[PDB]
Amino acid sequence: GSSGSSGLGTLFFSLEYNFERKAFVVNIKEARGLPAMDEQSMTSDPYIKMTILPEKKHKVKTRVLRKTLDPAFDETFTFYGIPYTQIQELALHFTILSFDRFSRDDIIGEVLIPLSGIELSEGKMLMNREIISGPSSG
Repeated sequence: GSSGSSGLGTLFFSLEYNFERKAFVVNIKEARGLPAMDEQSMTSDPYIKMTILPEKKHKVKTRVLRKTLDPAFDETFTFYGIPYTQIQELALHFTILSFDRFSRDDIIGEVLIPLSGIELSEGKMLMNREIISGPSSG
């Protein structure tokens, strides 16, 4: 058992659709307030995992920073085939894990952003999400 543990920073990102080429673009900004994992210099190499839900096909992840509770990947992935109209049936699953050799899977938190309703038509929009202990009563 346990009780007491603050952290789970935030996750910044901006969705974008290559309307020109009718394509999807999921840019992953940076994450602030990342809880340290390594017990060396009070730091870690966290990384946000990208996934196009539900499909979950197009699987991509953002570069794995090196020692930084506030890494900035500001990555971007393109995708073609999306009829756009399906965007409302998509969802970017941002998993805030923590990599540190020895194959370590420490999901700091789980983030989800259902494009179901979102309007990218206008253009690119900035969005943020809070990192908590899974989507369980919150």
